[PDB]
Amino acid sequence: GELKAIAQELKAIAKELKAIAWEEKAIAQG
Amino acid sequence: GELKAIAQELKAIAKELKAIAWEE
Amino acid sequence: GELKAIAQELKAIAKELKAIAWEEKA
Amino acid sequence: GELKAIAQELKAIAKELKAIAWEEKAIAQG
Amino acid sequence: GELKAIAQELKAIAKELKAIAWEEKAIAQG
Amino acid sequence: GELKAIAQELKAIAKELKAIAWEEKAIAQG
Repeated sequence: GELKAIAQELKAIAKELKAIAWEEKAIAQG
Repeated sequence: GELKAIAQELKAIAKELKAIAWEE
Repeated sequence: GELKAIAQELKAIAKELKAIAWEEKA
Repeated sequence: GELKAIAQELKAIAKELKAIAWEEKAIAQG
Repeated sequence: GELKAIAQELKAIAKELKAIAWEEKAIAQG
Repeated sequence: GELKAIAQELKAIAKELKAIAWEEKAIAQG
């Protein structure tokens, strides 16, 4: 169903945001 | 239906965040 | 309907993220 | 009720992303 | 209800994006 | 239920945005 599809996209979005934070952390260090 | 439309916009959102994560 | 309104705001959000992603960096 | 409240928060989110885009544009142009 | 919980998380999300816009502004002006 | 799952992913998204705001702050300050 579509509510499950929505939850799955939000999970993917959280994962991408986590990756963005991790990359920014490297920039902040350097 | 609108729930499908919502899921499709979230997919577009994930795609652009994936580009942001990747770049630079 | 409010579901349509939600879909329309998410479309606007995708569009702003597309602009953010694809603005050429200095 | 709550679906309207959700729509209103998404509008606020779009507005903040527009501000982010505007400031990144300024970073790019400095 | 969970719809209220969703609205409350979107409010938190808007608040974090406002913080991000302010920090991009600091980068632009810094 | 899936509405709860959606709320939980939005909570994760708020947390990652908080991390991004922190890292942008770190970039702004060197």
